Amino acid sequence: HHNKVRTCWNEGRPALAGWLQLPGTLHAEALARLDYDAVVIDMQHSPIDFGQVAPMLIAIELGGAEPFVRTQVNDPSDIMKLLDAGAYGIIAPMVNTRAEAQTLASALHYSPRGLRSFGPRRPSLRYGSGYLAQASETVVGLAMIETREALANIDEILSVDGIDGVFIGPTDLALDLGHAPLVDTEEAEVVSAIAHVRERAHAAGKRVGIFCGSGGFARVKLAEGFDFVTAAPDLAMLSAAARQVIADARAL
Amino acid sequence: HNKVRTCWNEGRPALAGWLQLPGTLHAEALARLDYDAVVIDMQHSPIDFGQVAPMLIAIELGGAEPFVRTQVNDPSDIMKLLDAGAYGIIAPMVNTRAEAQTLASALHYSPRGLRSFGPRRPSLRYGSGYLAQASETVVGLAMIETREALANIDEILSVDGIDGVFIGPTDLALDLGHAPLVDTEEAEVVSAIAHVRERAHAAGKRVGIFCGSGGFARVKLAEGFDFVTAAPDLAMLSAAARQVIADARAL
Ligand SMILES: [Br-]
Ligand SMILES: [K+]
Ligand SMILES: [K+]
Ligand SMILES: [K+]
Ligand SMILES: [Mn+2]
Ligand SMILES: [Mn+2]
Ligand SMILES: [Mn+2]
Repeated sequence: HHNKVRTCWNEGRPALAGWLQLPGTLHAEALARLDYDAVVIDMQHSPIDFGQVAPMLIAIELGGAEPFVRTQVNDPSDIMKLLDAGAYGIIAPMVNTRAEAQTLASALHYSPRGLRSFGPRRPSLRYGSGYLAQASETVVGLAMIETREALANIDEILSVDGIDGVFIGPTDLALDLGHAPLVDTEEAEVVSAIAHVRERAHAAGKRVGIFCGSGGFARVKLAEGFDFVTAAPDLAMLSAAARQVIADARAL
Repeated sequence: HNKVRTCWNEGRPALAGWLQLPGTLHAEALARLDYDAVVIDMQHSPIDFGQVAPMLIAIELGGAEPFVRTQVNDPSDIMKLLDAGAYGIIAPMVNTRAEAQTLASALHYSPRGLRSFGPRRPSLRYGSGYLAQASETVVGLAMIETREALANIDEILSVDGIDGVFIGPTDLALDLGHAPLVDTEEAEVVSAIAHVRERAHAAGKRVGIFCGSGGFARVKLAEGFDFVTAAPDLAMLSAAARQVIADARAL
């Protein structure tokens, strides 16, 4: 009866999360059983719809990691249905202003703190009778920062009480800032932008996460003091594994 | 043409992928790599018929030959998969001549076999001239994974209508009384594997093998295996994730 990422935080440690773009329950469970604190299901840059995400949330919870979802859009009703289906973390794209951050916050809390609609099918089963007492704590919410405008409005975004923090998408930020969308970009303007966001978030007493294409990049970000680090998409890890298997098999 | 049969016709073996995770995106992604075929496992996986059908499309688009390892050597199940554009069949637990003939039956139209005619997806690939070339378009391998199959290898290899045999080394090791470890070094198992290969080659038939690693597969290819699989998606993904976590946590 605790959110595994909040459990990390409450002991002053970061969380490490997986990242799924392939639908299905078997790899979800299997990866959740690894040394991940959470597994994010990507519903934006994937073919995963609601019908496919629902059983995946169950698998992840059984494997023993906190089920997260990066949604397709910052839409309150979408987020509500996922929370009611047992998503216990939400990463919302394209949060560029304070109003949009407030929109995210509105979906995560019941009245009076937000406007979340009441019908917690799966959380009521996990947390039982004492759910509603602690409902806000059970969920982690992060606003994605991935545009020049978000960067400009970082302080007003972090002013919003009902979100835990922000989540950096480095590749989308590189592309928005006029650069190539490299995996794990180290383009200097982007490195500076990210460093800045991390500072402002910590200064405001908020959490800061970041998407990572690799183990090596995650290690750096963890060393830099990021609170929530994802590494690495299941599809990318599998393709690179298969390429290496083939190279080894066809070698002289 | 069937890409695996093309390999064989040009004197070279085939390397194949191996899928136990349902879905089309990784099926297409892995098919675009330097695999000649990708096998969809329908036995030791949650992949049902509804899930396999779009995956065969995805593999074909990516440009490998879609193969299936069926749940069972059942003719009507195989016929429905061929009709859905499985162009390779690996049937488990083929232990006798009789069972190998049952496999053959499913792969060829009368008078050579008793395949029912209704080739939804192959007729789209091959057009109106499909029937005259249908047998060629499909590859059929009988699995050798028991002591019984080992004993009856020559009688199994005698059957017209199958291209050869596919060794299931973990099941074979288990049935021989050893641990079901992939890419095993256990001497009795290694010897049985070499024996089946020798018998198949002497009978002018093809031999495949399931591999857990590229390093093992390189050896199998060097030994003359016609059809080498390496390595299951779930196994590879799991090892990749474990290494990423170790690298991130500086373990
Ligand atoms: Br394996
Ligand atoms: K659906
Ligand atoms: K875990
Ligand atoms: K290919
Ligand atoms: Mn984006
Ligand atoms: Mn087997
Ligand atoms: Mn078996």
